[PDB]
Amino acid sequence: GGSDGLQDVTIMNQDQEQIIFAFPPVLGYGLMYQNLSSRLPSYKLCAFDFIEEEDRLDRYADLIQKLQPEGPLTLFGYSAGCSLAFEAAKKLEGQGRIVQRIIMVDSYKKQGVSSDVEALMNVNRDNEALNSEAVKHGLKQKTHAFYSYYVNLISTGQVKADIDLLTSGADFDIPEWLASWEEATTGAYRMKRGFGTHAEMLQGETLDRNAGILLEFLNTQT
Amino acid sequence: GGSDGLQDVTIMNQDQEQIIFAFPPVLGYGLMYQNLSSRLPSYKLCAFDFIEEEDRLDRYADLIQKLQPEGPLTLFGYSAGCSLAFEAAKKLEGQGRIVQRIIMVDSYKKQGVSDLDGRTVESDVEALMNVNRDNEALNSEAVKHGLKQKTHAFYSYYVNLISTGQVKADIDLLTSGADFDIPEWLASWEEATTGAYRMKRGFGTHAEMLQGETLDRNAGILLEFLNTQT
Repeated sequence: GGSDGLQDVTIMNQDQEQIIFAFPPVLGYGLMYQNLSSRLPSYKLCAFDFIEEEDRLDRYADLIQKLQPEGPLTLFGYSAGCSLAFEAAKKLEGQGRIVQRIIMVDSYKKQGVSSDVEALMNVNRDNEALNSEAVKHGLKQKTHAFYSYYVNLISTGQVKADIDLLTSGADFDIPEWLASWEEATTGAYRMKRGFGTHAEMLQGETLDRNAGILLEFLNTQT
Repeated sequence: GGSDGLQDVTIMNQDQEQIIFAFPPVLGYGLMYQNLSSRLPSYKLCAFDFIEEEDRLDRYADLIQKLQPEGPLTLFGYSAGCSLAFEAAKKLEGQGRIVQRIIMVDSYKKQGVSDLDGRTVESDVEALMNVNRDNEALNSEAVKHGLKQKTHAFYSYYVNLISTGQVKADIDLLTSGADFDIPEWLASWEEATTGAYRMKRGFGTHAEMLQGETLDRNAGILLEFLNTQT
């Protein structure tokens, strides 16, 4: 608390009812999903920034409990945000919440300590959004912190939530320190090939193409 | 069809409206799905036998067009039947039909000729007929009179098959509870479809998935696949 409870989160499409909790790419800022939000008009997006503190999972769970206290949860991630979303899902399920699904955009499960940081940094070298006073101050440190978290992370266990993965239009060979999400869920693991290279999937013209597939994932039911 | 237009098909849950076209396990007889049919009461199963002739794909296409002239198609396969379903789906989409989805049960895409190590088709066939030596579906002089020949033909087909291309249909895969490392001559169905590829871990070993109590649990997942809308 103190200054505000909505610390580290940006709400988009605020008049919608269905909520998606989105974890940021490696740069660390949820504002990077502003354009994606315009392509998911029927969904309210609670876009998180990367929380650097060691108890970040407790903080995210607390924010989610406040933003959507009841009902099944839908999480989303892109880049390093995919691993963070997986870790947040385990945290939430361990608290007794039901996570219906996690939507992942072209990133895999961390299997060992030992990458798209420079590409993403190059993309937004001169991005107005990340130029505000609030961001400029902590941008360098937040990106470094998220990068450090990702490289050292080793994700274990499973979630019950279904996992949907939108893969890049380009070919990719899974590294030894990475793995598919197949064994990471006792639910259904679904994937569909999208458009563009990893670093451009949620921006420009490829975004329009990819948003359509993300809506297919979201509009799925049994 | 000759004197029997439905010689290579067995219809189950005949009073139902929604149809599932099912391709048989390597033994080659659709009747082996009788137990499964009781767990999918809302679907009419048109279970095919393995057609030994080289124009089998055209024959399957003809039968499906006859059994369901219009509307999206749903195909199903288990074991080697998964490969046949994929090959049949390609044929069907080529004819303008819409294949909504293909449900696969613990089997992968052929990427090359199967490596039988120090074994032979002959010995593997004898074994495949032993794993199911006690199965009521394999009774009757009908199946017994040609079980060997049909299993040999289907296994030979499977071993030498190399599947290429893609389908637009979504592909759902139910995997067995037993661990497994995909061999060099096999591949996941990921690149085989321009649609969505979905998989879920099921129960039991490969050979016990569609029988006994294991069937009861796995059927629940298959129903999840079938009841999917978007």
